[PDB]
Amino acid sequence: ACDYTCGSNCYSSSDVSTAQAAAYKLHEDGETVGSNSYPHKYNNYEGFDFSVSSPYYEWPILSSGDVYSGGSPGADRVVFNENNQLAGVITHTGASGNNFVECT
Ligand SMILES: Nc1nc2c(ncn2[C@@H]2O[C@H](CO)[C@@H](O)[C@H]2OP(=O)(O)O)c(=O)[nH]1
Ligand SMILES: [Ca+2]
Repeated sequence: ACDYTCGSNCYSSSDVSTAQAAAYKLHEDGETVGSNSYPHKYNNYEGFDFSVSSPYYEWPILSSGDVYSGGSPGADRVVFNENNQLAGVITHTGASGNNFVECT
């Protein structure tokens, strides 16, 4: 079973922790990856009720199992905060335009 299901993509907690760890390191060092400059701030326009406090940052989580290193980010993202706490896992899949819905 999946801990997080984003459309057809299935993720486990370990997939999320690995992705998040790489993103937080880049965040602490002030470095970015890709044309969209990940990780970058997630404004939470959707108004998701996260358990952890703002500010939030987003990083792509890939169905391939590899950690993002540039190129297409896919539709899935891991959202984390300043204290490296997982806020949630979201996706463009099943959401209109460039909006987001939570992964179940
Ligand atoms: N829908 C949405 N997009 C956001 C938010 N914060 C940042 N973005 C980014 O804003 C732009 C327009 O939606 C996109 O670059 C999207 O990023 P990603 O595609 O990199 O996730 C947010 O809270 N909601
Ligand atoms: Ca996996």
